[PDB]
Amino acid sequence: PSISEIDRSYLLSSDRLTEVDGNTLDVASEEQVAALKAQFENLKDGDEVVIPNGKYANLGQVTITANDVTIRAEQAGAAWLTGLIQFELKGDDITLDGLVFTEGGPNERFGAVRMMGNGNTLQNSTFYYFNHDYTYEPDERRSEYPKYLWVSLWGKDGKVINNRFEGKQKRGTLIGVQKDDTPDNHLIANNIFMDQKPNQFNEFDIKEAIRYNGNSWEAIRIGDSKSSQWDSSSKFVNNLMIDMDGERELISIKSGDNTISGNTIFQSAALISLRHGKGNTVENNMILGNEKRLTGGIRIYDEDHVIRNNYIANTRGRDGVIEGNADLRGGIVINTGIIDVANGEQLDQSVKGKELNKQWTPKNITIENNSLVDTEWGIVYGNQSHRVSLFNNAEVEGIYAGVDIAFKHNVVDNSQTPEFVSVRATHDFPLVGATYTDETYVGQVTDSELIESYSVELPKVTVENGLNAYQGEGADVSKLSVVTAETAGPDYVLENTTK
Repeated sequence: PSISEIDRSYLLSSDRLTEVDGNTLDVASEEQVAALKAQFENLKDGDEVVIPNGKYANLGQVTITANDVTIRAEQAGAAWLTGLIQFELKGDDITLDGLVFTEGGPNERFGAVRMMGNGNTLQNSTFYYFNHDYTYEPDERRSEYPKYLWVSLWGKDGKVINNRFEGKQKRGTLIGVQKDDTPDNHLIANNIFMDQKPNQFNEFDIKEAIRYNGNSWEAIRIGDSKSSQWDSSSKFVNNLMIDMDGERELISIKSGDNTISGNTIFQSAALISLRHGKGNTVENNMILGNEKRLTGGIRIYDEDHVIRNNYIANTRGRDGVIEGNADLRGGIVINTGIIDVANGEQLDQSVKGKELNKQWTPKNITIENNSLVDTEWGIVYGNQSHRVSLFNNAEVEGIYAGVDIAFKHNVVDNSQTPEFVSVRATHDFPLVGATYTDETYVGQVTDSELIESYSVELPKVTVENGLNAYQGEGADVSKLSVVTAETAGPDYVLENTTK
């Protein structure tokens, strides 16, 4: 298909995929489940457990202390682990391969797979609507629903590769990186993520609790506010994401030196979010909104990031549905923050109101060689108000615009619908120290007098592999390719699943 014609059937198609029919699998008896669990916890270093085709309910807490072990399905996709389970991987160099988690839920809130050792790997595995069997009630303190993860990484050199993460529809990030003060060097690559979405269980009906119950539905969170001033050096690369609509943050980066690159993000009403931490790079992504409401590209806080050679097309919408969370959408959004970074101010846990979980005004951001095509809101200069916290609805006083934002060789092409806003500048929050080199903006530009110069004539346009290529400007199409099931996700698809 051409870009506009892409659909999930196309993205999910590959001749390499085997079909596994769950209705051919026998249900293991309680004695068989117990015997399998003993195999797991009795492993010697270097051994392997091959799980016979079948469905194994309620394995519960499975602690692997052995090093250099593999737990794999006899046939990939044909060992279905249902009811409550958590693999707590404590040894090093443990690989889980070919497993299915469905019709059940995590035995503990940090996931079905707690990757605690070093060199741990989760590969060729499928989660299918693993939202069940755990208590899920608004708490007494503030009617907050519990956050459950599917996978967490707590060690070093983790790999989460060639999996399928489908249908996360209760609160909590899908993959969480729980890090310390040194780099982690995790690789989250070549996975398929589909159909994460919130408010399937009326959670938003408790109106007073919506700003926090509507948060923590990310596909991945890399770090956290406390650890955000350290490098993770992790990679979220070459993934395929389809209808990932959890919350304003699709990928929430909360640490430094990360790479969020080469992903295809299709019809996902959620943004790449540089939320805390410095020096992250977002490059060569294909963000295909396909005219879906509240799609968008990248939102930016904090310092030293590089946003380069992304292709962001057919995105729609500006204002998220939940107020008070600075949920301002577009192709590339330069957020306001609450600190005077132009005068060297930092977030600092010691300073009341400017703690590490607050909003670090962006500074020293390079935004270069991006192509934004038919984006209803293209490059958006922020004007958000910020509240004290997700729990305290008072408005913060003292709001600051991005500083030292360098724009070079971007193309924002709204030639098709020039009433769309290619660049949303605003006198309410003028960027400080912004620079413009060979920018091309076609379509509406608000408060345009704030921008030193730009061209309104497109360079020669050609189409290469269905992408628009702009002569000498914008995203180099030779660095771009659509990720499909040809390389992403496991080597099988499942039949006779149940949500």
